[PDB]
Amino acid sequence: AEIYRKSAAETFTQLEATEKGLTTSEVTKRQEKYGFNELKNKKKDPLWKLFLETFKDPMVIVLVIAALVQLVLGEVVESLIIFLVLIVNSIISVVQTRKAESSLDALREMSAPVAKVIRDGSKQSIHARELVPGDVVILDAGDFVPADGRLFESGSLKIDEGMLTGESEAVEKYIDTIPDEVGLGDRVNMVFSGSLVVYGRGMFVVTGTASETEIGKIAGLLETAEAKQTPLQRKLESFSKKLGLGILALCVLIFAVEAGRVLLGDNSADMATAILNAFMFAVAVAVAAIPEALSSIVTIVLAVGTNKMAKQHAIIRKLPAVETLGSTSVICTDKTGTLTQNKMTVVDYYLPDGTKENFPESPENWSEGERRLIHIAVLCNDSNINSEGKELGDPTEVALIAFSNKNNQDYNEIREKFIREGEIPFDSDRKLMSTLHTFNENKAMLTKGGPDVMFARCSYVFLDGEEKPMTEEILAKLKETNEEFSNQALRVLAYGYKRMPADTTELKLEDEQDIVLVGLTAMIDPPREAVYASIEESKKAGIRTVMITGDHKTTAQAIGRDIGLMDADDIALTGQELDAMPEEELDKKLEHIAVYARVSPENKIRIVKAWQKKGKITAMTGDGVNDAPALKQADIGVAMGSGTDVAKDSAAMILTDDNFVSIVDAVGVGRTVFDNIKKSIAYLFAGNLGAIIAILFALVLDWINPFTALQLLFINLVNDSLPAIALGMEKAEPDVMKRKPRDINEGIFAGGTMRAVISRGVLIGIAVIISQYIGMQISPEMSVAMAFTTLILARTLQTFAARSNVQTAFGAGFFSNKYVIGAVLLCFVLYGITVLPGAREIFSIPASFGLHEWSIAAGLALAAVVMMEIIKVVQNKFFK
Ligand code: BEF
Ligand SMILES: [Mg+2]
Repeated sequence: AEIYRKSAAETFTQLEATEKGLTTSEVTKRQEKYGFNELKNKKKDPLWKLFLETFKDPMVIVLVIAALVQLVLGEVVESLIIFLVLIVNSIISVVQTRKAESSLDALREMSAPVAKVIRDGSKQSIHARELVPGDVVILDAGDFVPADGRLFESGSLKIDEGMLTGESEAVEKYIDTIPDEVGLGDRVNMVFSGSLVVYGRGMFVVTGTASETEIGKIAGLLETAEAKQTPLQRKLESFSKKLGLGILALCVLIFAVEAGRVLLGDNSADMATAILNAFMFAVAVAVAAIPEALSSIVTIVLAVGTNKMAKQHAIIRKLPAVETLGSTSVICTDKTGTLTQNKMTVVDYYLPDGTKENFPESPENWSEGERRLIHIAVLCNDSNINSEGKELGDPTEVALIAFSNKNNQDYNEIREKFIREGEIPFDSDRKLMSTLHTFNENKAMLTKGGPDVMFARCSYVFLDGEEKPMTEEILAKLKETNEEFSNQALRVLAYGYKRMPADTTELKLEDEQDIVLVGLTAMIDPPREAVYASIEESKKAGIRTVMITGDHKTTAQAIGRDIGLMDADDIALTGQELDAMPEEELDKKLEHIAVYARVSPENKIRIVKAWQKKGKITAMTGDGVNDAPALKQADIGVAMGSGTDVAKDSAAMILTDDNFVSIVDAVGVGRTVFDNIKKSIAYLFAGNLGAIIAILFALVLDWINPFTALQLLFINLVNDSLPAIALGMEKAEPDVMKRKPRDINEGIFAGGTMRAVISRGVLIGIAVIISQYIGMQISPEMSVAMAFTTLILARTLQTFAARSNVQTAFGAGFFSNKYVIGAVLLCFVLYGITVLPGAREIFSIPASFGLHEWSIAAGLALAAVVMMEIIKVVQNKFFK
């Protein structure tokens, strides 16, 4: 807004509105051109496109044409089945992205209305929506801010810009003008919308309404709401086009060859018979070339995914998300509340006499001197622990009693022994807090402050008893330790019991001198106890890790060095450094960005977009509101358990236990799911190709096409639908974790699978053609039946040769997969239903079909899968 670069009273002139009062005519006029202070989602959601957008898929167009042709051919049944499964495949994909919509209601709940406003010179109160630039709004601690603006009177107020910066601590606000261009996190002279004023009073001008404000910027990034195609969807459509082209090639080929047979025929030939024969062949190939169960099967192999994840407290609302995490190569994480748990804890302490490397066990254990600081630090804090144990108060102050409760020392047993009734004033200047302390019969006035200012009024030191003041080795060692702790980016605090006043009625500002300081403590928001392994695990898995944070660069650069994200001598950049960097050099810097710091929401979505353009498919994990842009823009979003509902509803995956390990464990599952679908689709498609090779051979030899409609249909959507899922249920290979991330550009069958698909699909059709020849010698009706028996049995038995393209069924656990054998037996039954005397004529099986003919055809299908199994071992190929 550049207002923080501007002056205080100078801003009201450019707003041309008075700071004292806003007339009713100002409200009218300014509402007419700036509108209300409201956001409404601009989503038509007509669902007409969504119903039509399923016809954008080439797999569906061919089936519509085939079913329409099936209708005029008197083939009503086998056409209505196609219409059924087309509506099935449509209903899947429409509601797969209906729920993938950003909950702008969740962000609407932070509107925070009914804000005190000076209207017509009278102090009044109205909703947030009726606010417009130039108006004067009042802030008192405890209410939220209706909209962003610049404060022209600071009553020492501290606000919590958590939804912008990612830090939940109160930051002081200054009325003074900052004549400098700095970042978005350090807008000290102006406030923003949606933040809670933790402390102090204040007045401010509001530069903008709910539109073109910071939460409105986040809302725009969320309103784009365009998630890229998943690796599965991208690959599958890039192959669905190639698949659809084969149909309009083969239909033309059939319409041509059938016409070619009319020229050389004796007395020409029957013309309508040739045309109609071409049409029967055309529908027979169109139904066989498309695996119409592929959507109903891919959705179920994904049905396994988030179920395996639900046992680890990681929910997935959108199914296609699972496979995405497999192909991920760049993981971008949030610093506060994701790598950490937002809890403030102490890692090391400094006392004049005792500084053990590790904090000791229990107060009845160490017993080293008089723990004066341990006794006064629980008195100088203002944090409370409820019966629930939940956290309330300033986050820096809770670190005094949380670390105390960790060391077998209750937070009440020491706060009840000593009774303090202090003046507890504000910390506008010097960051001071006085109190009344009663020990034995003497008095004290404990006071806490920043180590750089609390030592300025310090006039005593003491180790192992009272040592009064000292000049050397005392004022130089405190700087040594405070500076080494600030080099570790540890928030250090100084606490001095100060027994300056005694039995006085009230503590005065003048008598805060002669301070006697006990000790210093270094608190920091520490990483999760489970994040350190998730980094070595991701690096050995081929995943580059990147931290995207909006906090200070010191803590952001310190965190991660211990974790190992960046190198031992790497450098981070600020959000200002990204506000001025264009896209030309950013992509050359994007490979050495390492870790960011003090970034804005738009900076997070920027990095995700840049990585996508780089060619790497990425993932985003964050917990607050300032991550929802990056989540919705990323391929998949992972929200934390304690994170706000904005990220929870704008993310595809939501883990609830804050266990970051489950992130890396997700990739291992991802690559597995895909690896199964690859070997599932293969199995389902090879059996399709074999059905085509058998049809085409009957056209070039002018035989009755070995299959009919409703027959191939039943094989595709009912018969093989079970073994495809069974192959989906296969076990994961231990070599999956080390393998480099699968590229987004390679095909589905890339990696040696394509050769396996063509091998198995050729063997199926070859056996089927032979069976049709035998039947053709017996009778034309027989050939159809024998060919169908061979197809429905060879695709069934193909599961054994299709469990793995690199290994045989024997030696890889023949009975290992209970689902594979279950499917082979169930498909034996699903074929037995064909020979029933009631359903024998609805499958075009003749009444003369005996067991000897079945012996022949089944021997052929058996020998076909036998061929496949011996073929698999023939070569050193298929290894990638
Ligand atoms: F809490 Be994160 F670092 F934005
Ligand atoms: Mg966070």
